[PDB]
Amino acid sequence: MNIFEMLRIDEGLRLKIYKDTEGYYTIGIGHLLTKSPSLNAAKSELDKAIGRNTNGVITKDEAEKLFNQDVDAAVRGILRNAKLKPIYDSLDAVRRAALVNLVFQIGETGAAGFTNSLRYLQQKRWDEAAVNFAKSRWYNQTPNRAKRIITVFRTGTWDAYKNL
Ligand SMILES: [Cl-]
Ligand SMILES: [Cl-]
Ligand SMILES: [K+]
Repeated sequence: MNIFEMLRIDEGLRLKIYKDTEGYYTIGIGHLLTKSPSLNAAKSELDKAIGRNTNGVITKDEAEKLFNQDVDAAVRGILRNAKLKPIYDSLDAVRRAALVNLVFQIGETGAAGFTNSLRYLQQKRWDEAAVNFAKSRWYNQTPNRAKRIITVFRTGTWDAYKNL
């Protein structure tokens, strides 16, 4: 198990433009195209992203290319965010992956907004962090996924992704 396999489990893989849990145009492995309700606008972002005139459908290889970029970007951003870097540095590799996952899903801003939960993580108060994380729109809108992430933050093990 690793960040790529983990996010591949959580985001799935679709080669045609689809809408994410929030209703936004996405493709590949959770690659958000735009928040716009315009399909054309999403298609234009996709073409820009891939570098070719696509027609809304991409190859697996292309999808993975975007995904690698996305993961890398998620990590890069964590490292440039003063609210998150210290948390990230304080964690072991498995818990860091959970944090990357969260940021990939909700964005840096959204993630850095979990100030109190992050602080408990920093203090290594596992169970308390877990309880706290659940008190959020994030958890309520995507409870299955949030549960998984939370268990990883709580235990520092990949058990929750074992079997998916
Ligand atoms: Cl991009
Ligand atoms: Cl979910
Ligand atoms: K998805």
